[PDB]
Amino acid sequence: GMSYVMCTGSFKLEKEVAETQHGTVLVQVKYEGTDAPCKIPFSTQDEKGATQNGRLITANPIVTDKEKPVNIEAEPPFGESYIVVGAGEKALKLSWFKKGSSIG
Repeated sequence: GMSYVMCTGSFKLEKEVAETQHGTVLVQVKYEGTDAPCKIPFSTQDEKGATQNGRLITANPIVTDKEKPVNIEAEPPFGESYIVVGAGEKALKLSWFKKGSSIG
């Protein structure tokens, strides 16, 4: 076990966001900062911004080597959201829309 900072640099989207069979998205990011190894900040934010719910499925997303892209799986909220990877301005913000509602 070890003690890491939250990544402070920029993330780029490495390829198109993919959508799984079960209401989640697969996002592959490339880190451009200089503090690896580091923990990837992750939040979901509002169609106007705000602190909207949602779920990070990936256990503990980490940049181990900045040259290696990282896969992250997330469950966005229903309706319009941003899936945000990184901290601050220059956070990677991914627009998303999820139709419907929970079943059952």
